[PDB]
Amino acid sequence: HMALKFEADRTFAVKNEDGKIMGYAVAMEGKVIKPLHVKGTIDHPALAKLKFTKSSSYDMEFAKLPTEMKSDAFGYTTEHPEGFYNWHHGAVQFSGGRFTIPTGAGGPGDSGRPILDNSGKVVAIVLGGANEGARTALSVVTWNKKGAAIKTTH
Repeated sequence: HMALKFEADRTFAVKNEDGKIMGYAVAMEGKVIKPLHVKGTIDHPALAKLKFTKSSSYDMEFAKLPTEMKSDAFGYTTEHPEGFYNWHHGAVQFSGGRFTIPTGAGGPGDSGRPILDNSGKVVAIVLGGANEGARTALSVVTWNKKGAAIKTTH
């Protein structure tokens, strides 16, 4: 058998030719999903071979996950009450209908990262951020109870 793995693979860097991280893709709900504007390749042997469907109106592109990758994907939840959430760089506020973070928590290369509740479900995917000074308001994709995509930008 090949070395035993002990962690689930579900967030993947997207890199240009130089190896610069341009953003992220996630495995979630049977798909690999990434922002369309995030340009480059996923350094994963199975994902890099997939043919992606573009949905430019949500700044999204996606493909069906390889079967062996399905069990390890994020779950999504439509429930996002006002409060605080989590991402790689710390707390993400949800208030007044917007996700915000402290300015400079992000970087240019963090597009495509998920925002998660405390149970570890994804509530949104980050597209970008508008710098408003102390706070940065995030542009995100969410999906409703019918599974319909929603892009919200500030």
